Amino acid sequence: KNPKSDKFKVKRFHHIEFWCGDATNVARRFSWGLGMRFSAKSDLSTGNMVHASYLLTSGDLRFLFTAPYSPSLSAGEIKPTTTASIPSFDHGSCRSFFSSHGLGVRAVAIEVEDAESAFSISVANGAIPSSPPIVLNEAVTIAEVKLYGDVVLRYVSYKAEEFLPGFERVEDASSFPLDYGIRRLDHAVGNVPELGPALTYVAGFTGFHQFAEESGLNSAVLASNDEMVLLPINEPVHGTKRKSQIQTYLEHNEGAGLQHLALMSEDIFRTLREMRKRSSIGGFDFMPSPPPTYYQNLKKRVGDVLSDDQIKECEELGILVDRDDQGTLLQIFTKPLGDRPTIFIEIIQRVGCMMYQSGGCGGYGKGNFSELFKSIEEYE
Amino acid sequence: KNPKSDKFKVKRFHHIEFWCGDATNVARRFSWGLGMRFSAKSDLSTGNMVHASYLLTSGDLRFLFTAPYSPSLSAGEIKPTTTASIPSFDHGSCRSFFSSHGLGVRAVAIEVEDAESAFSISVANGAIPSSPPIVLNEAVTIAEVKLYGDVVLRYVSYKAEEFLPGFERVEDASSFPLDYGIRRLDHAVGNVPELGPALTYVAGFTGFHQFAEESGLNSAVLASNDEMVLLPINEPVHGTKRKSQIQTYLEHNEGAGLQHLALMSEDIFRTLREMRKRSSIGGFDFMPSPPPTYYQNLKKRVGDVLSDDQIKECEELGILVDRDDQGTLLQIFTKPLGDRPTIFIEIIQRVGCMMYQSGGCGGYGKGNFSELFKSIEEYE
Ligand SMILES: Cc1cccc(C)c1-n1c(=O)c2cc(C(=O)C3=C(O)CCCC3=O)ccc2n(C)c1=O
Ligand SMILES: Cc1cccc(C)c1-n1c(=O)c2cc(C(=O)C3=C(O)CCCC3=O)ccc2n(C)c1=O
Ligand SMILES: [Co+2]
Ligand SMILES: [Co+2]
Repeated sequence: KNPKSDKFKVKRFHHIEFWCGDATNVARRFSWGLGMRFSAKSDLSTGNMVHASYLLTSGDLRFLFTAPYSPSLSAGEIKPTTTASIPSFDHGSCRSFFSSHGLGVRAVAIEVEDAESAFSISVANGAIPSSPPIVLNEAVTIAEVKLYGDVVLRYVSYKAEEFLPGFERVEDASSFPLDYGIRRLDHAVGNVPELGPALTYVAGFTGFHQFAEESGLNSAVLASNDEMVLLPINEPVHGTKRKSQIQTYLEHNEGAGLQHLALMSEDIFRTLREMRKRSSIGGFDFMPSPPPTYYQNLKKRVGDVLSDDQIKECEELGILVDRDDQGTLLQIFTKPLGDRPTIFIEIIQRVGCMMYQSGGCGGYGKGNFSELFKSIEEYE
Repeated sequence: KNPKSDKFKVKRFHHIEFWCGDATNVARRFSWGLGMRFSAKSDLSTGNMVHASYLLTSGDLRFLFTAPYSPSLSAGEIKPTTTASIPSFDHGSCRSFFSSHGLGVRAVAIEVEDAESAFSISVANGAIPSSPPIVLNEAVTIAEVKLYGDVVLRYVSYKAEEFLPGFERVEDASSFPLDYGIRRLDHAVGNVPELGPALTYVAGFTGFHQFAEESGLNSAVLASNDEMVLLPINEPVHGTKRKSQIQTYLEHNEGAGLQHLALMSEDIFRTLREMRKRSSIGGFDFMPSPPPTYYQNLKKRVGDVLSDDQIKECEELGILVDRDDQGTLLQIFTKPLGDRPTIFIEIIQRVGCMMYQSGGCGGYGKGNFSELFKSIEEYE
């Protein structure tokens, strides 16, 4: 059941912004590791004396990396005269965020019809304001409300139907056309100490509905009207055999924040071949693969969806498979993206639910908790 | 003339430590960009609850990348019970350094016969102490004094004749044997507001001597007895046509600090081929190449050292050539390593001065200031 109760018109995920100590090194590492092209910049070379921001793209996926310059460079500016291209940016906020949490996601940005209306309606319905609507070059409006922890939900609306005003398209020489098949953000997942209050807050100001659904967590998924914006949230379950990875997250992150980004691939086998080639030469590492029994047991579970060759290729790449009543999910998880055992990435591809493909087809892999534990003891 | 006035026995450069916001992403970027292998680690997986430190090596070159964890992880520790593998590390110091300067070099480490003696003699001769000698596992002694700005000169001495106690050798699977030919640190260069006082201070506590020698700078080089540890220092020259790059450094760095690391290659043509292949896929960019007139004029200057083919290969890779009375220098400079126009890297190879090769053979490229300006107007 989908009551379609969005309190304002939401379109799709627009971008994810990481707050960094050095945006250049994180952006270059991510570009190589994920196969994303350098698409736009806002920095000293574009007149921005406040922050360095670099945009990577792969298909419709947009990753922004931002770091502060010395405040001395902009000490004469005031907000009316700022050279920042993202007017919500604040040196103190960014340094405090990075000191507290390490490298991680500051903003989950969604495109809406009217960011000023979305902001007003959100705050009227309980959202804690973070940055009020600001119109950039009479062309784009951006506004921010608190989502959880120090993560904001950023509203972006466009008059037209680039990236942001003040960003420039990087030079072709500096823009190598990397592409490992990643195409869009499927979902963005938060970790909180208490699920109930978090859900009530976010669903309260968005009108997002709950998407139709002992391993250390309880979870729920909030979804927009067409279920294309998907925001799962996890809480820990205490007193378990193995320590909850949600609680480890909260400890090392200094509280709530974004846990993982799930990136849809048009060909998860190519994406994983390309990412695994680069794991030890600057890219990303993946979690340890499941035992071979897990892949033996895939025949009974998804033998009607994947061939034996396609199953065998899942086995060499360490890909996980889950299935609901509507579709099938291929997924795999990276090791944490930086120093702390906090944020990681999920690569996914969904099969089924053809109408375009409806959102969340195949679920989120919750069935892989039981299948992994089963396969663990089976191969033992 | 070399008075050989070292006040304690100095051997060679040992390592360079970068202070980072996220050590993982900087280390992975540098590994791919420079062709250095992951060699050792000290982090949560080795019991270090204080800092994450990753060591990259290429030949004898050692780059260490360190970032702080949340202080909450080690809140119960005191210095006698610390899990830090580098006992000089301090969360506040590291966050303050990175907030002030951005990504950059905290420590220039040299190996000495006795780090405790070097520390005592240095401080007796004017060195400002930074971290007193500490013996690690009865095997290694480390001590630190201020060099310039917030950069320290780190003394390391070994009883035996790994890396540091508490570091572990990374797994083979995570240790890809990258190698683009870089073999050791040739020199490490500081930028200061006033050269005179800086030289007097450092030469005062080390006994290092001045090495035998309008473009925006004055410089001088301090050298150990065998001239294998080389520490040039630059000051700006104000009121020039083009703004001094030393003054730009000081402004964006918030004062004095390390300007560049010069890395000796055993084959600069292979190193630059490999680095330039990777510039736009996560590696390092190089400064704009000199005009073709510069390479036309190489025939008259170094036609007795480099063939026409070897000169032509300098031209395609953008390599610079200078010559003193003793040897010839091939060199090239990267663009800044991170967000700020501060630290960069020089790749060099020296030809001549065979005895082993004596230190500083061919100089530091000061002749390339005049040759570049000459070539600029010539090709105009
Ligand atoms: C990757 C890893 C590292 C260390 C410990 C553990 C438990 C894991 N880990 C996961 O985090 C994980 C996450 C999801 C997942 O994506 C997800 C959602 O997107 C929203 C609903 C809740 C949920 O589970 C699915 C399966 C998972 N599995 C199977 C897994 O093992
Ligand atoms: C790389 C760059 C970017 C923007 C502006 C400029 C001036 C430069 N730049 C250099 O920084 C540069 C540095 C050295 C050098 O290594 C060096 C030493 O190691 C110690 C003695 C002083 C000295 O000059 C030599 C030649 C150089 N040249 C030729 C050059 O153009
Ligand atoms: Co997921
Ligand atoms: Co140099």
